[PDB]
Amino acid sequence: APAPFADFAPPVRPQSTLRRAITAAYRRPETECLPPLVEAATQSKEIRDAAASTARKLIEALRGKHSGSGVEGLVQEYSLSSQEGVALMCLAEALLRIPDTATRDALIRDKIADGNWKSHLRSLFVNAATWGLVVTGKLTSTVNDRSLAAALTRLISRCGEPVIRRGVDMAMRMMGEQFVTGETIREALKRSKELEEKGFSYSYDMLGEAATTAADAERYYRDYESAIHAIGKASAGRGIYEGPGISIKLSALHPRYSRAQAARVMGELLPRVKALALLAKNYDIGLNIDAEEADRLELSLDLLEVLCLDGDLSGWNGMGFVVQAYGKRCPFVLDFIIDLARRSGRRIMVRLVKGAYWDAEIKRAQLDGLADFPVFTRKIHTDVSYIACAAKLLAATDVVFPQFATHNAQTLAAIYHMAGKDFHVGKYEFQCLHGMGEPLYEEVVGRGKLDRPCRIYAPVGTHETLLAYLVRRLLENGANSSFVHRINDPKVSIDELIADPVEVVRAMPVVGAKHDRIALPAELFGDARTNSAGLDLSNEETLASLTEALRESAAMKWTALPQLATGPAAGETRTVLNPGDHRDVVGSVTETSEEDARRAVRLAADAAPDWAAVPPSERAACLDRAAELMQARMPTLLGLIIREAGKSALNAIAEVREAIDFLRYYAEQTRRTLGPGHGPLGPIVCISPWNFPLAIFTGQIAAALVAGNPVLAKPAEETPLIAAEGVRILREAGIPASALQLLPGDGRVGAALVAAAETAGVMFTGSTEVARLIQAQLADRLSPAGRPIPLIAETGGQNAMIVDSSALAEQVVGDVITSAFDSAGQRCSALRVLCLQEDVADRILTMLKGALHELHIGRTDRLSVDVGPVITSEAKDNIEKHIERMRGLGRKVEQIGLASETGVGTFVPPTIIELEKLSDLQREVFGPVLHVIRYRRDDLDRLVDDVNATGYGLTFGLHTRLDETIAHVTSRIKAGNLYINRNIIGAVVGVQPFGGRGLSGTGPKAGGPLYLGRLVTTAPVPPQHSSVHTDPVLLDFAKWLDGKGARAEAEAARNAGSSSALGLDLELPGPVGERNLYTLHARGRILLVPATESGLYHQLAAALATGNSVAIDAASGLQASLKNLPQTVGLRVSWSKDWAADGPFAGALVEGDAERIRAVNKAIAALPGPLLLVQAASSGEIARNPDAYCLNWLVEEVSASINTAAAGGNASLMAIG
Ligand SMILES: Cc1cc2c(cc1C)N(C1SCCS1)c1c([nH]c(=O)[nH]c1=O)N2C[C@H](O)[C@H](O)[C@H](O)COP(=O)(O)OP(=O)(O)OC[C@H]1O[C@@H](n2cnc3c(N)ncnc32)[C@H](O)[C@@H]1O
Ligand SMILES: NC(=O)c1ccc[n+]([C@@H]2O[C@H](COP(=O)([O-])OP(=O)(O)OC[C@H]3O[C@@H](n4cnc5c(N)ncnc54)[C@H](O)[C@@H]3O)[C@@H](O)[C@H]2O)c1
Ligand SMILES: [Mg+2]
Repeated sequence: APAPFADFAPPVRPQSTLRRAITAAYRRPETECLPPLVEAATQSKEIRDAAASTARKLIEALRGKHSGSGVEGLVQEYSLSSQEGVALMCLAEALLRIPDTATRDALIRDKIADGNWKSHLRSLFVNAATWGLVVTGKLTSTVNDRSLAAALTRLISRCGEPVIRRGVDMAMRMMGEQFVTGETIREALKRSKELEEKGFSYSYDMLGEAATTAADAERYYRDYESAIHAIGKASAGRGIYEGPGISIKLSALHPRYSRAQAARVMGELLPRVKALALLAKNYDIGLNIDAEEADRLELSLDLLEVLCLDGDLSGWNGMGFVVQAYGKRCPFVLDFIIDLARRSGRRIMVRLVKGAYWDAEIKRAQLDGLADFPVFTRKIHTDVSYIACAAKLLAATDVVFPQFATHNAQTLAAIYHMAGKDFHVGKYEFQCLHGMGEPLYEEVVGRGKLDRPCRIYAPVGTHETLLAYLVRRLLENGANSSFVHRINDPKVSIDELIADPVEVVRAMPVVGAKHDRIALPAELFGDARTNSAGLDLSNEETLASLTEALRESAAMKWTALPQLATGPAAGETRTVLNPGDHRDVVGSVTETSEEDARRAVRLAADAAPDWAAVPPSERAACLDRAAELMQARMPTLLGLIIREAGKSALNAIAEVREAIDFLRYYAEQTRRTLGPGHGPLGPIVCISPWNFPLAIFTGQIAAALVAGNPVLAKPAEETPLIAAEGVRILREAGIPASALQLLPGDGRVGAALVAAAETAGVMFTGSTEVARLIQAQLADRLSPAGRPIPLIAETGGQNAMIVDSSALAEQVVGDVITSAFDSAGQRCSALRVLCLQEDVADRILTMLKGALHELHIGRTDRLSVDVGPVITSEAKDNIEKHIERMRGLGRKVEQIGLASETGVGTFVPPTIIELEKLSDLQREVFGPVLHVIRYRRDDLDRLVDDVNATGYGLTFGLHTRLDETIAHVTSRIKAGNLYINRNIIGAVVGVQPFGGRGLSGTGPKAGGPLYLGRLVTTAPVPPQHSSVHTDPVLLDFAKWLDGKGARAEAEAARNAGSSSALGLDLELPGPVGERNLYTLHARGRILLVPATESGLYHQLAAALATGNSVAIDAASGLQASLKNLPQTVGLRVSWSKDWAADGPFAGALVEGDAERIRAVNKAIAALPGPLLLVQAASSGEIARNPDAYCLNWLVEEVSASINTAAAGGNASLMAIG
């Protein structure tokens, strides 16, 4: 049995002094990075004046030959709107997908020009975001396909065949010549002859998406290999400086190119790069390694080092490497490379770029809660960094070959004068991108200009593959701070364009201050609360420190005991085993006797007044202190969660962050709301599941405590140790022992707590079937006030994702693999049913199966493990029985093969099952099992019906670029957490308030603003909780009441209409590149069980004011109280004799004395299907209390999280950059 964490994340090699200096700079504060860059970038006054003069001459030439774009002349010639221009280019793109030119021309003449375009040509507008950038210069994340369809019809009906022909020829000139150098390497080489004669050189990239499968990585390998042959044949001995070279993207060559998979990278990716480099060496051409995301930088250095020390590659100086000046590590990376060049004797070609992933890096750091960004946040800082790094490179031209890749004439001029008068080919060069640098560099290359060479980066590929690259270039070019956008902006003077960033930064008040409008990850929520902090598992210092803390955590004698108010109690003790290796004993749990569980509730009841008397702000202060303790203890908490619950390090980090966020969110919500009149319920039993053994455990308890209730905490039997540690932390934070008792044990302990006479409320997260048993036990109970015992029951899901033909396969596959198999599918939010539009199903399924087989399953104390075990042998057996049933029915089953080492634990391999119908599934299967169904586009609405028809309603995902499909699907789906163009396992506290409907939950949502109000006897008004909209059926009913003479009830009805928050529509603060929306809708059909006429009118007013329909108990005998209803109200009203036949309901309102309420509550608990949130009142309470029925629980919360960067970039962030 291997020692825990003994092999957690060893680095590829011992970190040299130079490597450690890189890692140290990873997230260095921006104010600390800039001063040394300003110093290194400083030049003499004479040089600065000379550089400004050169820059002005270049810009004057650039603006002096600036002709209008072809698209702009087309828009002008035919008086096209922007949407017409975009629609025309989409049409042209489709028409160019027809190979036979005469067949295309006949389709244009005979069919398209005659208006009938929808008939003959997957949406025509799938790529309209790209063409929108071309036409408008602005990126819209989704496509308004109805606006585009209208615009296309309008323009064809107005201008006919001529505009179509012009659009086709315009698109042809762009896709085949402007953005790409050629569709094949041979075509690109043909097109390169013209500028090579004018003094340019080339570097070709067979660019595309990163590999998601082995097969795709192999395809990119053979594409690169064939291109090296073609380039080397064409080079014909010109060498690495005067002749062409290739650029490669390491992520194209292996599907798991990451620090977490460093061993596979060195074992599998490195030999492939070596083989390509050997071929480049034989032809004597350049081979440049492109730079990608910040978390791949240092990993790529390990490949660079091995390759440069490999004697088989000696004699060749063509190996090249990109470094990104927007990165805080850039000068230290250059120090490392220059030293490696010296050690190896290889003159490394160093391509200095500013950086292509800026908006993505901002979003990633925010999502991950990291200390700071790995890139600068002011564009001028990147410019200073670039010039400072150029100075370092120009001092080392004997050992490296600097390649200054930029389109900025000011940057260029500064380096041109920095480099001085001595020049020879091979000393350094400039570089640019095909189709955007030639205007500038035709003023540079050649003895009649500056006589400095330029290498053109030449993308090669079909139009299909060119889209992702094209979006980035156009988004970049239209960016607020972009040199290209500013040189085209007539309100920007040449004086502004030639301003020296070094001197501008030097004179700022705080040199290197972060951008004012970009929040550090800790500050995402501003004054409301401090964001939890994560850990960077790409940082070697973090990994080394975490390795030690994790090992230390495994040496601790973790215990869980019954912690009663009076002290620990004795009980039956057993060991807690690691689910991934039962030989690894994690701790010991002493479980609670049923006698002591009953005793604990009595102790809580006796302690309830004292805890209630602690002022809410001081209760909140306890939660904030517990959050601080959990943050500081995160590494140790990670280690415990990893071994006790079978979680990977990434999942444990997220788990502890979520616990911290719950604590701080409920503390702040308390400070915003709770006062003396919001009395506690009393002892609350918190029963929690194994699968989020710290986060959900902490969230329920924290909310109950801060609302003023003493808590009986009953953790899942599988995961008591982290629970006991959470209670220990809460007690250390100031929660009295009498206010928080821990009762380890199985469901019998949970049941003993639920049944205890003094139990005043139950918070349950777990399976629907156990929730139903708790509901039944509570159905014969009332509070001392004669009201139902509140139950929050958050239960299972059958979560779907719908994918149409507009979605990007690689994005879908990544989000599907994550959503379905993260934590071995043991998230309530996990993706269970993937729904693929028929036309793209085969391609996505092939990619999905390929990506499945790249997952590493094993004991989770290794960074390289993606998917851990399932929690128990019983869970394993349940899951495997489901798989074998499906397989026995003839369904296609794909499974990863497991390693022999999994035999010591309980593992289920990630599994894909192809279903015929959604009805093949009957219940949640809580494991790593993805089901796949296919649908025809016209059946989308029926498919949404089928998804809703399971009765669940927890998480739901949609991948589409099309606004009509977003509006359709999101309006018809009935689930609590929606996710657009991203994974569906997001539950960020206060950002995606989490919780569903139907079989998935009662609500209110955890991590949302209605939660605390369920835990007090009188609910406060939550922050931002109001709506100016009034339900119109409510209004009709209030008028009907006035017509019947029920004047008091009509007034109460109008008041409910105003008090209702139905229609609340908020955007919640969160990370950039995401829109997080929170809305209040009707719940559905509410069961009304009235006793009196006035009671019925009040119940109906409450239900209608919150948008609901109703089924009224026919046994009430009150049918004559609703004569002559307006049709609008009658449509919402049904009469029910057999309640179980007329459901499912979404809540209930009951009127009666205590024995009537108890009887009705028992009948309601017996109804099939969802647990119903029941509110009850006496006739007298209805007369006395306008809030007898609380409208908070008659609406349904919906969270929607939209990935607005999904089209390829963040438009709003580029507009402030
Ligand atoms: C010419 C070339 C370029 C590249 C490659 C090869 C060649 C030959 N390869 C390639 S491999 C696949 C992609 S291309 C390559 C690239 N990129 C990459 O990462 N890896 C790679 O391998 N590029 C793209 C460059 O990094 C860069 O985006 C552009 O050249 C634009 O910069 P500029 O001309 O200096 O304009 P500029 O003066 O307007 O500056 C724009 C830049 O400033 C930065 N910026 C903008 N806003 C900022 C803010 N608020 N805070 C801080 N910084 C900000 C950001 O980097 C932005 O791109
Ligand atoms: N909606 C959400 O937010 C959410 C979140 C996480 C998990 N879940 C659901 O939780 C389930 C998996 O977690 P689990 O396996 O621990 O759930 P579970 O129902 O098996 O047990 C949950 C808790 O109930 C207790 N329990 C069992 N029987 C009981 C009884 N008769 N009376 C009182 N308590 C009893 C258990 O000891 C445990 O503490 C899944 O269905 C998952 O979807 C829902
Ligand atoms: Mg269970």
